Amino acid sequence: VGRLIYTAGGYFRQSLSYLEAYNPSDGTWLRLADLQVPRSGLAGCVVGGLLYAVGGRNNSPDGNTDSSALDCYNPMTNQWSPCAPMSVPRNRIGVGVIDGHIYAVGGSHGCIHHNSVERYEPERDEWHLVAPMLTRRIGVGVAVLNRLLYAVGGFDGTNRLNSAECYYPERNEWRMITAMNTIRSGAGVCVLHNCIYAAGGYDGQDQLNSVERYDVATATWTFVAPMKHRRSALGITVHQGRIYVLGGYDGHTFLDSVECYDPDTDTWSEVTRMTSGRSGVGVAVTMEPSRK
Ligand SMILES: [Cl-]
Ligand code: NA
Ligand code: NA
Repeated sequence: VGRLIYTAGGYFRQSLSYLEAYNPSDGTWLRLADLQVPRSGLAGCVVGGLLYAVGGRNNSPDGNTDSSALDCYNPMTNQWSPCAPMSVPRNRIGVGVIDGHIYAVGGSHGCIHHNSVERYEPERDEWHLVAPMLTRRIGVGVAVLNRLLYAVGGFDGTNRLNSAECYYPERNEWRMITAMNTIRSGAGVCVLHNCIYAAGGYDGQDQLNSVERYDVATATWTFVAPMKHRRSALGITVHQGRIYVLGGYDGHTFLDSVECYDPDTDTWSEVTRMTSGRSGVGVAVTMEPSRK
C-alpha cells in the first residue's frame, strides 16, 4: 500500500552499490540488495512496479568504465535481475517512461557525447534506436508530459545548455522548445502537476539552487522558490504530490541533504539526511518491499 523513495548507486570517492529506500512518513532508510556493479551517473525509473537502474559509470580504484547496463529490482523479492543492455554505454544519462517503455537519452561514453536515444520494451527485453536529439547532451534532465519526452539542459562537450527539446514518438522527431532561463547541466528534472521542473545543476561557474518550471500551455519557464542548498548531480523524484531532491555536489561536499518542495506553499524544506553523502544517484518511487 505504501510507496518509498528508492535511491540506487551514486558517487563518493568511488562509485557506490547502495540501494536504500526512504519512508517519508516514518522517516526510516531501509538498506536493500546491493547493485550488482557499483555505478554513478545512472538514472532510475519504475515500470510495472519494478525499479530499473539504467546506464552510469563504475569509477573504481582498479579502473573506470562507462555502463550500458539495464538492471531491474523487484521489491517483492528484494532481488536484482539483469536486462538486455543498451547499444552504447551512457554515463550521466537521463531517462523517461512513455506507455510502459523506457527511453534512454544522451550521456557519454569516454569522450563521446551522445545525441542518440533508444527505447526499451520490457515485454520483449529489447532495445531499439529512435531518432537522435538535435543536441548532444550529457547530464541531461528528462521528463514526460502527456506522452511527450522532454530533454532539458546538459553539456554538449563544450558548452553547458539551457536549451530543451521535445520528442514526438508518433512522428519519431525531435523539436526544440523554449529554452530555460538558466544554463544547467546535472540538474534534477521531473514532472509535477502537469509542469516540468528543473532544479539545481551546474552552469560551468556555480552549482545552482534555483528552480524553474515549464508550462506547456504557455510554453514559458517560470522561476519558483530556490532550494536551500546549491547542488549539481542531484537525484530527483515525485512522491505524493511533492518533489524530493537527494544529494548532489556543491563544489566542496558530496551532500546527504534531502529537500522537499511543496507546490501548494511554494516552499522547500529539509526532511532527512541520506546515510552518507553522494552525488549521481538514480531515484524512483514504487511499493515498499515485502518482508513476509
Ligand atoms: Cl557496505
Ligand atoms: Na554538472
Ligand atoms: Na511557467
